[PDB]
Amino acid sequence: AEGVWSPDIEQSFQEALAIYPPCGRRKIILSDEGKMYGRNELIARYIKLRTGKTRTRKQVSSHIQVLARRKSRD
Amino acid sequence: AEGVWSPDIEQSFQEALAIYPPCGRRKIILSDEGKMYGRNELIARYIKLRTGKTRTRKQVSSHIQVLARRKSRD
Amino acid sequence: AEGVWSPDIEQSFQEALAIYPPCGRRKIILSDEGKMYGRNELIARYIKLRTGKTRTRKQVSSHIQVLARRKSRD
DNA sequence: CACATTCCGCATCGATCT
DNA sequence: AGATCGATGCGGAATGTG
DNA sequence: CACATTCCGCATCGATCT
DNA sequence: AGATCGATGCGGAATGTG
DNA sequence: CACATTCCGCATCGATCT
DNA sequence: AGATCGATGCGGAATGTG
Repeated sequence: AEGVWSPDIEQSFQEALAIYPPCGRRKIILSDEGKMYGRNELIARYIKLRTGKTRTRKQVSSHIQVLARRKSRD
Repeated sequence: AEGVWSPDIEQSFQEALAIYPPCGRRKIILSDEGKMYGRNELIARYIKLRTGKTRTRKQVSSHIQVLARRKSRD
Repeated sequence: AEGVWSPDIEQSFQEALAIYPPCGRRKIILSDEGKMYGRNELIARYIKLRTGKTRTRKQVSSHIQVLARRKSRD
């Protein structure tokens, strides 16, 4: 009941969320050359480049799904 | 003569401005699938995801045009 | 031995670094219309839109190459 | 519940084939 | 060499599970 | 003036047509 | 089924307007 | 060393040419 | 008018250089 898992990462995550395609969007353009990334895969790499923590694109696949279940409570 | 319309939104707006294609640019790639957005439409959605306020892509079409008329004063 | 060259710019630069394609990436899509930009060229324009300083895409070509030589020390 | 972990269309992408 | 078709890999939905 | 609101090329995109 | 042509929708310029 | 400055494939892009 | 081929211009590697 304390410091296992972060709330500065939550701000970083939310920065990313906002940066990219806010309430969507662009789908999956890994269609150019020989390494291009997906939406969640970016946000992940953003958080590793803004804290250091490794938080994966499936740790993200999860969280998000979380946050829409919250905006189902009305 | 006080709190009608914001200057934290001005910073958010300017963040967006800088994020996207600084002094331009990329035009209008809503050309992929079945919902992709235009430059100003992004920045708008950025500000709603960073304050909460609804500020539209025409509220932006306006402001900007403002800010180049200022950089006409020399 | 003081204020020649900046460490707030270093944070701005690192913001950009993180924004765009974190540890890469997207190559060089200046392939749309009649003015679209390269990775470093963006980050540069980000820093001029976030401080004011002109720092060029070759001032960047340099720095970076710096920062991987550091992550060669192990 | 806050989580991780199978699913499900997709959409490319390297190898047979008129 | 150009269409054809199994890789493989993503995001997001649907599920485990502690 | 700081604003909102028509314009203007564009550039896709769903429906007739050799 | 593939070119052809009105939708529709954006950003940015040119205008209202309080 | 922290720097700027040639290189090197690339990959578009405006002008000759079946 | 569509392929063909020198522009030109980027990022990143390899070098100057103070």
